[PDB]
Amino acid sequence: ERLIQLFESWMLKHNKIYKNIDEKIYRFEIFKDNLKYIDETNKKNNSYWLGLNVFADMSNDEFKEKYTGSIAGNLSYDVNIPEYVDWRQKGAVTPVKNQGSCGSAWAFSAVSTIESIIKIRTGNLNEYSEQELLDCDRRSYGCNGGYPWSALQLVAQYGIHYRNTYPYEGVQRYCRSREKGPYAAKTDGVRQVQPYNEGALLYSIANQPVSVVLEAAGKDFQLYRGGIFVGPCGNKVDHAVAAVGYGPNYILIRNSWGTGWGENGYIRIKRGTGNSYGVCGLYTSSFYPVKN
Repeated sequence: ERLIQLFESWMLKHNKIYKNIDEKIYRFEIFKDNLKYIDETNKKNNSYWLGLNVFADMSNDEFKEKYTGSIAGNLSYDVNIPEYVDWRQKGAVTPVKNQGSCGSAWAFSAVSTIESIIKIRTGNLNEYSEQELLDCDRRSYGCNGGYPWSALQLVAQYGIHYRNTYPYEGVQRYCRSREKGPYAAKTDGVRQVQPYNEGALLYSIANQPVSVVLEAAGKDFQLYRGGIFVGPCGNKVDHAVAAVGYGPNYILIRNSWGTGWGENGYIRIKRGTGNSYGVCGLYTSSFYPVKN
């Protein structure tokens, strides 16, 4: 019927083009079915809405397993902050990156905080290598998940290279670190936010983008167009992101699904539900870089 004129202009909009002629038909049947969900959910009147982003393309299971499950995996050991924080305005957030079908988000999450903290310490905003952390961190399982701390603690001890030195390939390989000469930057340590504490997390955002984790495999998450996300997500976190800010109702989240998802790649997640886990279990495991 109708919808074909839309689907066409939607592929068109997201530089999607398909393998067979038969996928374009599967993709459509999916598209149309995600459209129904979208449209039937944006009648519930909540603080956020779904929309046809880069994942209307995809059934939820498809989506589930190519874009979530970046963590893990599965050691040792007077709050008064701004009303709002958006680190992007202070010039310390690089443009959104697309992680692709790779569960690299643990690496992405880590770099988007390292990239930040050096500008928060050096004045100077660069883009470093996810691919490196990907290839080289031996504690992580590569494109099938990893550990933000592991990454952050690799840069603290070893360091990291510029994006265009060790560029992203969306596929794990050899550790070509030693082949790219001197590290581009190196951080001085890692800290952890007191988990299941919001004010703790808020506070640590106040100073520097924190690397947090959440349950990203909900259907409402994949089709998230905009608004303040309030659920329903659970708690079985499975995706690593960087909280580059907040405001009195939300925590501002930067994501790795490119600028075609969410609010241009961001998602403001509802905050202060007295839920200790934080919405989507956001408070369960949060870390930030240190630099002097």
